Amino acid sequence: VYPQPKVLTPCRKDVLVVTPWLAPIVWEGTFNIDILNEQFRLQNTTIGLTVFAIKKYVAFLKLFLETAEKHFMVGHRVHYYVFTDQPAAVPRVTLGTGRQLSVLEVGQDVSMRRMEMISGCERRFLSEVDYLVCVDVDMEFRDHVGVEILTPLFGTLHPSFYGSSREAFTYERRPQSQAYIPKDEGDFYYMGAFFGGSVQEVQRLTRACHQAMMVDQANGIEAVWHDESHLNKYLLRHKPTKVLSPEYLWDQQLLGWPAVLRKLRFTAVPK
Amino acid sequence: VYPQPKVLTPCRKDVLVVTPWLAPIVWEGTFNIDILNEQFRLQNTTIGLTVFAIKKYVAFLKLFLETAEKHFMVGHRVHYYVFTDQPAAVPRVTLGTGRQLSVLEVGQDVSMRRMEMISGCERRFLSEVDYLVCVDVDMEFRDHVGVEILTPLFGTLHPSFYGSSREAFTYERRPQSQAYIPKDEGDFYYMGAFFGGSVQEVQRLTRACHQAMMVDQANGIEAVWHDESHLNKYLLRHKPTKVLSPEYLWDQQLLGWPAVLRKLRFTAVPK
Ligand SMILES: O=c1ccn([C@@H]2O[C@H](COP(=O)(O)OP(=O)(O)O)[C@@H](O)[C@H]2O)c(=O)[nH]1
Ligand SMILES: O=c1ccn([C@@H]2O[C@H](COP(=O)(O)OP(=O)(O)O)[C@@H](O)[C@H]2O)c(=O)[nH]1
Ligand SMILES: OC[C@H]1O[C@@H](O)[C@H](O)[C@@H](O)[C@H]1O
Ligand SMILES: OC[C@H]1O[C@@H](O)[C@H](O)[C@@H](O)[C@H]1O
Ligand SMILES: [Mn+2]
Ligand SMILES: [Mn+2]
Repeated sequence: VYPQPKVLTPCRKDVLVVTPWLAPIVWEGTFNIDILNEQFRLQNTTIGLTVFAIKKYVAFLKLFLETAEKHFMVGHRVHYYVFTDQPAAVPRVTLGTGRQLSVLEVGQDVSMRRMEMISGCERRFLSEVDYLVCVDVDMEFRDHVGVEILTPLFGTLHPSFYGSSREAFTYERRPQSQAYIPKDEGDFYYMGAFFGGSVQEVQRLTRACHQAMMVDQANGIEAVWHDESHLNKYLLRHKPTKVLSPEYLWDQQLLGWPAVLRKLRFTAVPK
Repeated sequence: VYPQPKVLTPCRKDVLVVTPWLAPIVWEGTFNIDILNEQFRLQNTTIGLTVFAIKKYVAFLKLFLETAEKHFMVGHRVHYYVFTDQPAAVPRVTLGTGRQLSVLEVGQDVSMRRMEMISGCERRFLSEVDYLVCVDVDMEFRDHVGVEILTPLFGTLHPSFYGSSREAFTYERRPQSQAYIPKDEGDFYYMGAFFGGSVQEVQRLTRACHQAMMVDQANGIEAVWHDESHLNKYLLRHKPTKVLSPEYLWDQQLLGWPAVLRKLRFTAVPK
């Protein structure tokens, strides 16, 4: 038994909860997590979480993993993939049942080469997980981040730009660049710090983005916000099937806690 | 170029536009059809439309097909499947390009055996269409019914019950019946006159419903609203990925034209 949804009473009247191509925009009050959890557990869903911790960024892993254990996909199977140049620096964090961590040793370019890196690993991710979630490491989970986000392809609204008009969006504006988006085009401005989807869709996106960055390199141009520019051009042409609200990528220090955010789920750590 | 969606201005504030399991509820103002049409045309989508016209109900086919040609999936590939006991009575209606009609000659039970009938035809539908849409024939299209409805599995809100509480829903209430739903369970009350989805999901539903009706027959009980009872129990246990609003199944004679319905798309013909 759960509350009956009533078609003439919306739960959120303050925010857009569906995109114009009928992809849910994920806000607190839009979902009944008990239903979603059942649906995903019936498929024995496994969620992969990829995070890069190169050089000094290994310092962010303890809090990132500790808070993931508290809030990320709790109850579901989780496989953390930690890409690092320092395998011995990965903290040994105690994990809940059904949860595992692998350390993958790896060699503008650090942020940029993630797309490349997410796409060798190609067959390993396909056999091991159902979905892949790709996040920044300099973050902490503060509240529930669960199977509501899962879908073939998702992006996340950039917290600086969700109330803005498209002309303000910092898309790549040089036609020279594979990331180019004209001033009168564009749905949203997505942040590169949180995207994902099915393994197939994430491999497609990361391959596409990597292919497009190489083309730009071979043309002597670097998109303005780098991987995030290409991510935005990809998601314009291949629209995500869910969009996460800024509950899922916030910075309380810079932006506070507005009323429209009922929960602050995944937030920046000061650096 | 199209209007930018703005996350802090919802287009519909009056109605629920997403279910609690994050399936869009399809209302005018929720979708940009230009985006959707492009997405579906890139896949060369073919939509099958099944309709039964047995005995006197052949009289409803001319208006049904004529108005489908005006409003149903215009621009997309369409294959009408007309199940009838009178093949010579099917009117010869002129069709738009990319649209074809097949006549399938067939033998409470007429409405009920549709599930059976939709599921022989099994391999024929799989090769011929991407989606199947299953409707009543005693209807007319009055406005756009297009690719916004398409998804793996959909049902449609019954126009008598979209403002009601679940205790009022005329679900099967006898535990004896495969269609049984307890008084404190249930999301919506779906009408049997308009459902569909991918061919795989529709074959699964129709097979399930047929299997459940047989079990009831072998137990001496007939669910209260017959196929619609079983459809409602199926959709409770296997939640649809889109829900159509009552714009998609209405009766102006009985129910008028309320403000909450911006368009009346598919309506009952007086009989
Ligand atoms: O020296 C570095 C710089 C970046 N990163 C990774 O690349 C991500 C994006 O960079 P950063 O968080 O610095 O970008 P910002 O959020 O400030 O724009 C980081 O979270 C890390 O996962 C890293 O591991 N080592
Ligand atoms: O003699 C009949 C009775 C029913 N039907 C089909 O079964 C559907 C459902 O029946 P009906 O429309 O009578 O049900 P209602 O909408 O009144 O409940 C009809 O649209 C027809 O497609 C038919 O073809 N011949
Ligand atoms: O491109 C706009 C920029 O927004 C900043 O607020 C953010 O720190 C950058 O990483 C980039 O996303
Ligand atoms: O079960 C409730 C009933 O609602 C009636 O209004 C409709 O005519 C019936 O076909 C059935 O759907
Ligand atoms: Mn960061
Ligand atoms: Mn009817």
